[PDB]
Amino acid sequence: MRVFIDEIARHVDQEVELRGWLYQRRSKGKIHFLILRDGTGFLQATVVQGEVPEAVFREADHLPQETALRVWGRVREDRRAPGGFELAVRDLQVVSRPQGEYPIGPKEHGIDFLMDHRHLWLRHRRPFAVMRIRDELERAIHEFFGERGFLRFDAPILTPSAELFEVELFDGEKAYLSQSGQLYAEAGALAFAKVYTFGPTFRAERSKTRRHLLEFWMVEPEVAFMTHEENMALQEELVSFLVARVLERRSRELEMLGRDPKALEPAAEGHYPRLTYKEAVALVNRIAQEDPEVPPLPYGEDFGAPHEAALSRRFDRPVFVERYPARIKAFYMEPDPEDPELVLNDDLLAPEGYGEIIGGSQRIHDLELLRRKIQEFGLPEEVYDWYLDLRRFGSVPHSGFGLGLERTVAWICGLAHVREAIPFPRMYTRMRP
Amino acid sequence: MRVFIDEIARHVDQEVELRGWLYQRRSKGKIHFLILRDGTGFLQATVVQGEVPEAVFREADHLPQETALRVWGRVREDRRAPGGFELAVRDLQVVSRPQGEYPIGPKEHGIDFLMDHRHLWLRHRRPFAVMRIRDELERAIHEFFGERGFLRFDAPILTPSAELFEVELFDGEKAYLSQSGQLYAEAGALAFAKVYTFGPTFRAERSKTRRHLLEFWMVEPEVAFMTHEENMALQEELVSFLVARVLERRSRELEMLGRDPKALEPAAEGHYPRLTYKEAVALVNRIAQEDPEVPPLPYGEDFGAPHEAALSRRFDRPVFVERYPARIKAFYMEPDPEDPELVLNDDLLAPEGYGEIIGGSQRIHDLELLRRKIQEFGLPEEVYDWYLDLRRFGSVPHSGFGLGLERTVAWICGLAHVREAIPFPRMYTRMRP
Ligand SMILES: Nc1ncnc2c1ncn2[C@@H]1O[C@H](COP(=O)(O)OP(=O)(O)OP(=O)(O)O)[C@@H](O)[C@H]1O
Ligand SMILES: Nc1ncnc2c1ncn2[C@@H]1O[C@H](COP(=O)(O)OP(=O)(O)OP(=O)(O)O)[C@@H](O)[C@H]1O
Ligand SMILES: [Mg+2]
Ligand SMILES: [Mg+2]
Ligand SMILES: [Mg+2]
Ligand SMILES: [Mg+2]
Ligand SMILES: [Mg+2]
Ligand SMILES: [Mg+2]
Repeated sequence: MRVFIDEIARHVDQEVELRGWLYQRRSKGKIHFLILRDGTGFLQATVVQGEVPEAVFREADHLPQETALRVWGRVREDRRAPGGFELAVRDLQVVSRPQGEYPIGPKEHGIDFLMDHRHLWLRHRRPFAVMRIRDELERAIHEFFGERGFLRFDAPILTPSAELFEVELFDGEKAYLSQSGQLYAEAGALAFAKVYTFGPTFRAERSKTRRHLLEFWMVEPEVAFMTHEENMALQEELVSFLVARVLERRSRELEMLGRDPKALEPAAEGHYPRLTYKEAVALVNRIAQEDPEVPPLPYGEDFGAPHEAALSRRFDRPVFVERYPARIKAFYMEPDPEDPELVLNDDLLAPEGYGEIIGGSQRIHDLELLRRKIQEFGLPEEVYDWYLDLRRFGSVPHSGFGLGLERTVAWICGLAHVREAIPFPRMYTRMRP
Repeated sequence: MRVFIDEIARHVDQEVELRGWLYQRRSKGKIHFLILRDGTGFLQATVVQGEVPEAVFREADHLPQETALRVWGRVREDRRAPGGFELAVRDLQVVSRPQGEYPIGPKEHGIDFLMDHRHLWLRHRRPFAVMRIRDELERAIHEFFGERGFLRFDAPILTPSAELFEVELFDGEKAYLSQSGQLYAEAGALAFAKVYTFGPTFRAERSKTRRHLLEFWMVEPEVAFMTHEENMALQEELVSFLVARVLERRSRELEMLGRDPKALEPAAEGHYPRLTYKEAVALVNRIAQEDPEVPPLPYGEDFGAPHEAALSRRFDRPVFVERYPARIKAFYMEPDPEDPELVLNDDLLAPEGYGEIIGGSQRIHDLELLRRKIQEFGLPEEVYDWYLDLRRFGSVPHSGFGLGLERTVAWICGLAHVREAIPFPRMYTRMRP
């Protein structure tokens, strides 16, 4: 029967067919050591002279990289093979040979070259591991919220009015690409108690930093009656579950990426530290004095990326920063009962310098307060009228957050740039392939 | 403990708290019959005079629609209540009262009014059922492909070049909203054997028909080494599994929509009929003679919606139509070995007049043939060069399809328009809220 390398350990000492591509070849006299990939993994396949037909052994002697082929053989249990298993080849059929030199040969390639050839580079071991860890998280997120009784609520991408990317529609009229679905999620929250969006979002960010895409995916849970304290608990619950799931089921992928499991274990176990904005600023300024490279943060200013980086390295797991000043936050955020100047909001910083992976807050449930803050921020009340209906009719305290998938993937996989954490990234100077 | 109506049957004869909104009130002398919604369902809650405080019984006597409230009480097991359970109220706390008349009152509303107030209308029973059946399918799709060992492969939305919606990027440069991710999925297929995208797609369709959105979601599986015959089998496997899952777990939702389960049962059981384009055209022309309202289809012309509608009503479950003429299909489709004029492609038509829910084909794996067809269709070879790399390096026969989520939801829920099958639809004359 045809099998995948994924489940090769099941079919020990058994006749199997593999369908895939030649990744690596090493012909030593009267034996070929192939490395096959079938899209589910990488496996050693030996073609010994005598055990195969001579016509087979000739093709295998001059068989280039990314040769599509079908392979028949018995699965041995070799201790000194990758993964602890190999295939003893009995017959081989070539399906396709490369037209030209395969661009991603056995050389050091620059990131630009690799990203230009991303459609091929995805076939290789490191991207392979990343996209599998990405898949694991996408499934895990669904299971997580599914069992909690949350309802997936796809927010719209095309948004009527309002930097943002604008879309030319019909007869001159224009729409904009969603930067966040939270406003719609709030409608869904009052409709279905506990919801979450899970679609793409688009920010026209001129940055070319290691944590910004023009196009990325954001999981945005929103729950009715849920408070700021509960918001952070749910955030902790999600991120710790996700990291645990990767450690449990994608340890082989982590190893391929050279990622130390012990870096992630604490994140999986929860008990995330909690700072206030005030305490966090103090700690940053304390670090800033110790290390001149870490810049200081004047109280009232927002956290730049180097502030978050330095702050996150002081802990072994994600850290919450809560209760920022109202003046540097969004209009919809509920103010702190004790301190009018603060808002009940939180960011979760991943460790090892990765910084913000989640951003959330409690939302205003009072009609006149929200109405008052709309004008204070100098926003047109017309465009947020449907948003105000959520305060006019059946208003309740509610909270939510947005989890960046690419950020979380980058952190968990230990990547240098978020672009590597999505099949085909879209940045300022990168729109291809 | 606080509970949801979702799981009310678990907490029989037990003290529970509910948090939600008042949907319906009926005050008959010395007893109030409330219908509560908490976002997970609808439950009867009785407020009898004597069993509650007098101050409570006063508020309940004049308590409008969409009053946010908290309710304490014991869950009785009343045979003559909705769902077979109710709540005997012991205490009640008002959280919020509507500012103004609730727009969606107990009147017949036009679809335009309802869609204008979609952010509120989602709270109501019929949309509630639709979005839950939508959620079920989104989870089910993930489970389906997850257990088959497929890898979710998010294709890009922003696409570099070439009716599409164009996006203004930076400094004059422009991109386009993806109409399909299949080209990228094919890259993922050769990278990961078996993949599927599950993101939004955008078509600038000037139609205002019951089955067209400007923005909708498409599940696009793609598998390496998979043939046209296997493609249809997988399509059958998916759609029959999804319909079965809805019958199994969302029968209560179907009942709320007034959807006859017996309409769907055959679709869940598989054994889908398979017509050729030729046979399908014959059958349409046979119907066309019988019924003057059904238009005829000259061989060679593409299927219009009324053709598909009439064809689909002649079967009790989805029907495959395969092997259309090459001249009216896309360049990437693999030609039929037997008949050069035909291509190995298929559409799956849902019954009851719903028509196409899936569209797929086998793909060309020969470099020169694909190169030849690119120029025949008059397409720039420059922009499809990365696509051609998939034929240059490690080419294999491969197939895939695209399943429209909103179409499938509309069919299963028995809706008159696809706009009702997505939280916030986007059509020609509909971009709000
Ligand atoms: N351009 C982007 N690329 C990738 N992920 C992003 C991007 N912008 C935001 N995110 C992710 O989405 C989450 C929620 O978005 P939010 O609006 O809170 O971010 P933000 O504060 O604007 O992020 P930053 O300040 O880092 O740009 C963030 O915590 C982050 O993980
Ligand atoms: N505008 C749309 N809104 C919602 N679903 C759509 C839309 N266009 C296509 N789909 C869905 O996506 C699937 C794959 O798209 P495909 O390009 O094959 O369809 P199509 O030929 O454009 O269909 P039609 O002729 O009905 O518009 C279809 O089978 C359908 O279920
Ligand atoms: Mg930002
Ligand atoms: Mg920030
Ligand atoms: Mg933030
Ligand atoms: Mg179309
Ligand atoms: Mg069609
Ligand atoms: Mg089609």
